Amino acid sequence: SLNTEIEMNELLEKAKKIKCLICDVDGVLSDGLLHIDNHGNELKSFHVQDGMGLKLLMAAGIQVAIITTAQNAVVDHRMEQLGITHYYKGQVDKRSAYQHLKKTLGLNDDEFAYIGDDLPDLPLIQQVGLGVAVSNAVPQVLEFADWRTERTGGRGAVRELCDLILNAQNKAELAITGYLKQ
Amino acid sequence: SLNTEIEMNELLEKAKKIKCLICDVDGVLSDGLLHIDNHGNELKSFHVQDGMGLKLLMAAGIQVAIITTAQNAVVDHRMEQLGITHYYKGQVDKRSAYQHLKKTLGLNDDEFAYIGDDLPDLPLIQQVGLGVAVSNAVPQVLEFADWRTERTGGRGAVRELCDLILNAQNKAELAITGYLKQ
Amino acid sequence: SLNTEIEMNELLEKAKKIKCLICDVDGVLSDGLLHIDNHGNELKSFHVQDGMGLKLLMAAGIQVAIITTAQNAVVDHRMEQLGITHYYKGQVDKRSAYQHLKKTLGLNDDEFAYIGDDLPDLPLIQQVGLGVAVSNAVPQVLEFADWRTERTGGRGAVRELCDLILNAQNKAELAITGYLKQ
Amino acid sequence: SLNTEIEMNELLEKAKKIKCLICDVDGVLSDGLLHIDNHGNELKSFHVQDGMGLKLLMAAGIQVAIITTAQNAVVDHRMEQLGITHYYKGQVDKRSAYQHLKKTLGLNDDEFAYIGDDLPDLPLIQQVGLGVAVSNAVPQVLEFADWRTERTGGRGAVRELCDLILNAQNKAELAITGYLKQ
Ligand SMILES: [Ca+2]
Ligand SMILES: [Ca+2]
Ligand SMILES: [Ca+2]
Ligand SMILES: [Ca+2]
Ligand SMILES: [Ca+2]
Ligand SMILES: [Ca+2]
Ligand SMILES: [Ca+2]
Ligand SMILES: [Ca+2]
Repeated sequence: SLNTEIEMNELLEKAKKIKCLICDVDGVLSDGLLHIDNHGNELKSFHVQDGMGLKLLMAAGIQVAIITTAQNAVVDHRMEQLGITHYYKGQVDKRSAYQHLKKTLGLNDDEFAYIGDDLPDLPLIQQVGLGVAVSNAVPQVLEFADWRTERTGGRGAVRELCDLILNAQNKAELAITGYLKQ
Repeated sequence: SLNTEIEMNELLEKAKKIKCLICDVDGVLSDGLLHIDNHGNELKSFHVQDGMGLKLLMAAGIQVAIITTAQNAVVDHRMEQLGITHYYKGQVDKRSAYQHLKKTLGLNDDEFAYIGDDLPDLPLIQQVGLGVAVSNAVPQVLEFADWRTERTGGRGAVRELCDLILNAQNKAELAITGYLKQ
Repeated sequence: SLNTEIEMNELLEKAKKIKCLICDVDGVLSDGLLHIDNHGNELKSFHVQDGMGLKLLMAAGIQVAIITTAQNAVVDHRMEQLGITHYYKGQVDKRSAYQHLKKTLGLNDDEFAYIGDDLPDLPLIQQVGLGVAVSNAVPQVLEFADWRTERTGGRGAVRELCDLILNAQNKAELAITGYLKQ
Repeated sequence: SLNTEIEMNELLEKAKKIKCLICDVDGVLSDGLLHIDNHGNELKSFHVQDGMGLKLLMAAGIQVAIITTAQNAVVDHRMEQLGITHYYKGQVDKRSAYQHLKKTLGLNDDEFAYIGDDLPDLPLIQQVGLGVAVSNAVPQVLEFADWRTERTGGRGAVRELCDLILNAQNKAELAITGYLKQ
């Protein structure tokens, strides 16, 4: 209809500006599960299509960052795997890490996207240019985000956002070409 | 309709009284799976939104307790992570642990909520003020509970109950504010 | 309708005779997944409601057995957890293990139930009194079984069969009572 | 309708020619998840029905190969379990491995099937006789494949392709017979 075209255009205009995507970890890059053993070892589960999404953004000159409440070494191992250097762990209130990232990169609020699932993500989701909820996000986060993914956290929701941004900016071909050559 | 309004109000009136939520572990705080390796190590998988749910109740002055048949050290590690001190392990029949918790806290039956999935939860679900079934509960538990969650165990069902209670008591803002300041 | 009543009765008459349930492991007591690490350690994931199902059958005097192609020690650890002594590992063709179990127990073919998901289960599913497919079974197994569960393997499908058998035989109350007293 | 019959026949004619199935690993033989622990150990999860699918192809004289970007030892352990000798790891661009496999086997492009989920699979999916997308594949891969499975990667999608090929070639009975005799 007329309304879905308008809304689709307004979303595309937000995504056209994006120079950095920020992700939360648990519930967004993961399914939300914390796997714990009898000895207290911990694991999380990440999805390969999301890891490819982040690598495609970076191949296209779009920066990637993480801001998480998680503190464990699983996060460090995953960030190292993906070559993500801008990341912040143990952040219970996330506003201060966002402001630090903003200073580091020199970007306007509207040049960030942020994808979240729970209440501590809410102020970042409302502040940035493109605030995104995974489909399994808590009710307030689904309510107040600019957009929500079809897929759930850890199942390709972050890839869906990566592809939206690349497509909006006509960088999808650049990204895969650049990725495949490294 | 008239009937859904009445029922919604009756549920809210139960939730308004709640001073302690009691959870079962396997099938409720987890998906129900027991992951076992070749050496007999075991793991369970918990969900971060449920862990946040429990922390929000506690930030709002609502106590949390666990009563489980599980005996393994996974449970202890998770309870320590969440700062939950009232918990009972290896309880095959759960009535005696409930009565002990009741004595410890000094609460009326109707000031407890209990969220369960299987037959040993049934007498507790029927006795407390707000007896809750996860959506994947066995048929009798779904039948006799006061309410059932939309979500399944380990996927945010306990968070859905936490949010119902906080919302009923107008403590949702208090809870997130209090959480974010620690 | 008339037809669903007939079929429901014919299924109940099969279940009334059952003196032993036989389960396959991978895909039936599990989701089907084999979790493998970098060092070749392996895990499988079992569901607590299915473990309770098997314990309820045994509390009601119904025997339980496993016949599996799996050979790894995960299976032994799980059987020990559940107190299941009649079980057969590494059986690629399963007919010979079934005949051995039949000799051991002294039962007629029609006093066995068998729940399976893949082609090597087919001859057992067709031979026993109550041959059952998990809902995620391969197409031929769904086709030729007497009945299929609503739930998938490792998610409570075996419990659904346990409850059908107990209900048919009016042993559900006996079973939970007997379980809760040990 | 007339159109679904034509398309079903055209798909069957592709599958009749197949002398080798090539699979990707992560997202195709797995759910896509990478499970990572605090020490950097990694696991993936494979599905037993897919492992049986591959063994049935091989019992019927159809070769199996893997081409993956994954480099970790999980892959080697799984290939050894399944007796798959033709496989290629760490391939970021996959075209060169395909050409090497083609030389090794002496087959025409149209005698290969390939099942994929992400952009680096696309040129192989378009080149081979039967290019297949798992149902959870990224949008371009779903778009350009000859066929897509109903099931998702790691949940029996590869088995669904194995069964299509065996059925098209009237080798399903040969395959199970041959499997069950080893
Ligand atoms: Ca989160
Ligand atoms: Ca906004
Ligand atoms: Ca339970
Ligand atoms: Ca009640
Ligand atoms: Ca099986
Ligand atoms: Ca039969
Ligand atoms: Ca892949
Ligand atoms: Ca093609």
